[PDB]
Amino acid sequence: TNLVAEPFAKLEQDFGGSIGVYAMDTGSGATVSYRAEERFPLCSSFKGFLAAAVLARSQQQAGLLDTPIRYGKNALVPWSPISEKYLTTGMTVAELSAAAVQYSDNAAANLLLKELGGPAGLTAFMRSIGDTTFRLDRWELELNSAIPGDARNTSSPRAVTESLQKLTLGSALAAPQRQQFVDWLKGNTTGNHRIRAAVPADWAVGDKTGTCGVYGTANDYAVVWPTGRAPIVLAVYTRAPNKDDKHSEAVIAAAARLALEGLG
Repeated sequence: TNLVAEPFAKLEQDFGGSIGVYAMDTGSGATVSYRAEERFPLCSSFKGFLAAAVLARSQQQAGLLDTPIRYGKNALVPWSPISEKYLTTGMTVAELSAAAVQYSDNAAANLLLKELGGPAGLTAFMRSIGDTTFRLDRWELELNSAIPGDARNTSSPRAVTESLQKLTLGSALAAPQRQQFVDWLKGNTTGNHRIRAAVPADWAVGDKTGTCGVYGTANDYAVVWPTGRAPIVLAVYTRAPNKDDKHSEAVIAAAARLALEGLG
């Protein structure tokens, strides 16, 4: 039996569902993998990749990130705490991106999707960096049904981690864009009980969360800079078979701890 995997299996069994984990130590190449290639709903975790795709576009569209977007109430949707405040002043593309990443702002995410040509445009960006797994085909708040066996609006922990590495540490973005993406992730406000809860306080973390809620479905992915080490990239996703099964932040943190423990 896979002895590395046993504690993850116990964790998911106690949770009442399935947990998917992939973690990469970018310094040694070591990995920890559990259900790493299975699909899980993205939920709001797509918004990190959204911001990266906008940054990529901004490399060749001069002043895109600086452009004020003047939107009206028709653009607002539930859980848009940043964009509700700028109906008469607008937000720049950079500000919308920070709101989508750091507050999971739904209206901001939809405005940014428009800049890419919709969910298909984000999916095409992901294909362009070599991610064949990511799929997104709805706008907020229509991508979160998380129905078991529906591959729409899903990715895998492994593909999420691989793409996150390319974008935050590798060469998929030009350096000033890579750096902005990292700084947005580091300022996330919604992840304090997930991967951030699994690391020492002195280790820097950038992350993006998602919580479909139904079907026990929630997630987090992160880049972690342990003191004195190369960074770790990891993703933790959950789901469960019944619509009213509850997600758990504690399970996500616990899986992240096991991942860090299993790395060399």
